[PDB]
Amino acid sequence: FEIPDRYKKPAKMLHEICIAESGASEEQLRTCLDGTVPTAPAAKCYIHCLFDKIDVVDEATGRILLDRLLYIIPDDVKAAVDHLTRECSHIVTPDKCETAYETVKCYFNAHDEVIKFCHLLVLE
Ligand SMILES: CC(C)c1ccc(/N=N/c2ccc(O)cc2)cc1
Repeated sequence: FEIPDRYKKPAKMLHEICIAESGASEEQLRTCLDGTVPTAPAAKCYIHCLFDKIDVVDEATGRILLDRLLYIIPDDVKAAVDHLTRECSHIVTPDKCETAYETVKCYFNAHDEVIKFCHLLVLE
């Protein structure tokens, strides 16, 4: 329901590093506030960067392994993670930015308590 305030600082840092790396503008990313995953190429590569920085990208295929966080996390995220990994961890495309885009698109439709991450990264 509300992401602990302690995740804000690293997410803001993650957001700034990934904007610089992908070349995505804040204007492009803001579309997630309406519950729609941004479709711009730089915005798709921003999503890939986020997952790459938290080391959840299968370094070889581009596959998102949201299960990996279950080791680096102190709170009740198991049921929320296990559902997203059940519904969305099959997504693989020849483009890492496209795989990251399609996976988040699946996350948003699946168990979207949870555009709250768009709020976490994009505006607070
Ligand atoms: C498109 C951008 C701005 C974006 C939108 C939502 C995001 N959500 N990241 C999550 C990662 C793991 C979870 O269990 C839940 C959410 C990440 C990036």
